[PDB]
Amino acid sequence: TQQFSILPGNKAFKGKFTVPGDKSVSHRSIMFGAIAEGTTHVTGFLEGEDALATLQAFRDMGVSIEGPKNGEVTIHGVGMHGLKAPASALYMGNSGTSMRLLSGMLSAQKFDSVMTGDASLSKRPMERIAKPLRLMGAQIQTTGEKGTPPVSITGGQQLKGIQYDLPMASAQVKSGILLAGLWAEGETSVTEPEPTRDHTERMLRAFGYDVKTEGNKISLVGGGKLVGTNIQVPSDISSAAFFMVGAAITEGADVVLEAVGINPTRTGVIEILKQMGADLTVENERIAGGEPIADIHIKGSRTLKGIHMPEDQVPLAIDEFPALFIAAACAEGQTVLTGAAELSDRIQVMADGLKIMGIDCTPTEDGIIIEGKGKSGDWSPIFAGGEIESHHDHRIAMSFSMAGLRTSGPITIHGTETVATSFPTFTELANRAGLTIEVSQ
Repeated sequence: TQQFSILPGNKAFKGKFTVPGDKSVSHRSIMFGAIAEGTTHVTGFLEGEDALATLQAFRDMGVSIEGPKNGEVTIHGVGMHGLKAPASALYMGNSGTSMRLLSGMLSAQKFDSVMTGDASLSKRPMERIAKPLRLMGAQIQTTGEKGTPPVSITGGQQLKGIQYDLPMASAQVKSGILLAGLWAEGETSVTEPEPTRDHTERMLRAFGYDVKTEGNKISLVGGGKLVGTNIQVPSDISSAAFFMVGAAITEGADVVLEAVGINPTRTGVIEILKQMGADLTVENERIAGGEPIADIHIKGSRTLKGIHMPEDQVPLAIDEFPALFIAAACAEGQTVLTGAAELSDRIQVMADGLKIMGIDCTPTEDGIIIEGKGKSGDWSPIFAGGEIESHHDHRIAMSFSMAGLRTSGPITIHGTETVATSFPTFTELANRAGLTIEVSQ
């Protein structure tokens, strides 16, 4: 029942900011640090719902963990065989990611285990990860005809590597298979029909495990040992994207986003904004914890141009399109999104809010068409304001928050309590940049 409110008016948008840590990478560092040899020190950590569940599971399995505190975690790894049986069921809350990845890990252990979730997770099928694990010799049970949680795993099995053609692309199912393969006999291999994120693979390499990425075939050989290290979590590019868009639509904006993760499976938003004529540079590139990072410098030196968005960037920008829709509305000319059939109907929810603000747009079966109100060298308001329903989607809320940079009337966004969970410092950074957002309940 929380809401953001923004007043209209000309605003500045500038500064040097660092957004919160990537949630996937934060999570993987717990997964592998727990079973690695020696201690692992993590910095730039962000504890999301996935981290909390996994953190608790490994604590229940005997792992000593300090933090997180101020983004820092210390993990006293117990080695590949140092996990101890949990006294009761491992509660995963809403973390499907935790359940699917730990399915692979737990199916290789000596001890039995049961994974349970909240009301939402109890509805989600688990047979897409269970099926391949059982081919590896795992003893894993699901509930009912849809194979939903609880997931009951019998330990003491000897796993063997398989060559799996993944029916449906999924970083989670892929990861789960690979994790079981760490204990399996021989090589375990997953071939994915569509490209997915590879944070799991990159983190494994950081912990010293050999993982071959040969096109769409991803594989490893079991029997190795993970080695504790120092992990610097890159800042989340999905979070940075909102300020990239914000800078690109605000006259004379000058924003430097530091230590932004630029994993090639995540950088679609950069490529698209670049193709829209954005003044956006990527400099000071380096690698931290096996992840590539860079400083992003965005300037509102010119007006964005509407384009037919490149389809080859859609998988790489899937979460950032709500933000790009705001950019498109401010762009000069028409924008077209295609091949994004897999978008909560984020397209419909965005279209609804956009239409309220006076933007001509049209949801399509595989994307959306947006009639930009932008004009070159013109920085008059784009949005008329109004009251927005975010449907408790943090990306919808943060997107229309950026619209406050180019509005002629007040904006009120309902259902914003999930934003702080996803992006704790969002309103703080917005204010520091020159975008005042008032929060109320």
